Amino acid sequence: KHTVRAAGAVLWRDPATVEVAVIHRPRYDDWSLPKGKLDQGETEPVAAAREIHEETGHTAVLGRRLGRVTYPIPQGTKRVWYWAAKSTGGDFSPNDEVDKLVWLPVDAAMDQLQYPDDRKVLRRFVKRPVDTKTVLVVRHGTAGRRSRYKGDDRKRPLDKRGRAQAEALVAQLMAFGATTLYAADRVRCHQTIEPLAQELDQLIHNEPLLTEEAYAADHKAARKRLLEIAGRPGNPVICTQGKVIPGLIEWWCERAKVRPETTGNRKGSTWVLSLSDGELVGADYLSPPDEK
Ligand SMILES: Nc1nc2c([nH]c(=O)n2[C@@H]2O[C@H](COP(=O)(O)OP(=O)(O)O)[C@@H](O)[C@H]2O)c(=O)[nH]1
Ligand SMILES: Nc1nc2c([nH]c(=O)n2[C@@H]2O[C@H](COP(=O)(O)O)[C@@H](O)[C@H]2O)c(=O)[nH]1
Ligand SMILES: [Mg+2]
Repeated sequence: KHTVRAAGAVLWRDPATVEVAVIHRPRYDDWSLPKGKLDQGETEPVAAAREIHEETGHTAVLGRRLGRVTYPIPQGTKRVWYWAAKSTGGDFSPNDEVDKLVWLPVDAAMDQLQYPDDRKVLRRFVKRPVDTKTVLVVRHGTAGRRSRYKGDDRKRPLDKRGRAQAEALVAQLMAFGATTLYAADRVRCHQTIEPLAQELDQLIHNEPLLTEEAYAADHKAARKRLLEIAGRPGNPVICTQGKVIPGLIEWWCERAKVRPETTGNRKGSTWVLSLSDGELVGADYLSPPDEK
C-alpha cells in the first residue's frame, strides 16, 4: 500500500473491425484510455462505467475484464482494472478534463496510445471476442452463521451487512447489463438479488437444482441447469451458495480452457462469465462490494 483504486475501459463500437475510443487530456497532454478512481462505496465495474460516461459522454455495457495495470504515484500505487465496454450511445463534447476523443481501429489506436500498459490492455482486448453475453454467478451476501442443525438452514436470512451488499450489488450487476434473475431455493439467495429484482421490476426464478444439498445429491443436474440458463436470451444473474460455485466455475473453465486471472468465493462476490456463441471466453471474479 497505499493503493489508490481505479478502473477503466476500452470503450468500443461497430473482432478487429471495431473502433475504440482514445482520449486526450490537456492537463497531462496524454493520449490514453478512459479511467478514474473509485469513489467511496463504488466497485471497480461501477467506477469504470461512470468514468466512461463522464469522460466520453457514452453509456456502455461492461463485458470481459482485461487485466490490471499498476504504477507509482505520490500517494503510493495506482491500481487500474480494465474492462471491455460496448458503447450504448452518447456524444462526446470537449471539456477541460478531456478535450479530444478519437474513434480508431485497433491498429491505429495502438499507435495513438502513448503508454505501454494501455497498449497491453488493448492487446488483451483483441485476443478474444468482445461482442459477448454475460452470466453473473453471485454468492449470496452475509447471513450470519450456520446453526447446529444438520444441513442447511433454508430460511436463514441476510444479516445487516448482507442487506447492504445486496443493495450495493444492484449497480455492479447493472454495469454488465443483467436482465434476468435466478436464485437457488434458499431465502438468503433470493434476498441478495431482491434489490436488483426491484430495480428491474422483475421476478426471481427459483432454482432448487442449484442449492448445496442438490449439488451434493446430483452435480450433473446442476451443471446441466446452469448451461440451460446460460443458453437463454439475455444476461442472467444466478445467486447460489459457497459449496456450489467453485465446482461449477472450475468445471466450466476447465472444459473451455479458460484461465481466471483472479479467484475467490467470498459471500457477496460475483463471477462474470463472458460467452461468445455459447463458448466461455472469460471468467472474472469480482470481490464483494464492501471488500477490496
Ligand atoms: N491515463 C494514464 N496515465 C498514466 C499511466 N501511466 C502513467 O505513469 N500515467 C501518468 O500518471 C500521472 C497521473 O495520472 P492519473 O490519470 O493516474 O491521475 P488522475 O487520477 O487523473 O489525477 C499522469 O501524469 C499520467 O501521465 C496510464 O497507464 N494511464
Ligand atoms: N500529445 C502527446 N502525444 C504523445 C506524447 N508522448 C507520445 O509518445 N505521444 C504520441 O504522439 C502522437 C500524437 O501527438 P499530438 O498530435 O501532438 O497530440 C501519438 O502517437 C501519441 O501516442 C505526449 O506526451 N503528448
Ligand atoms: Mg480519469
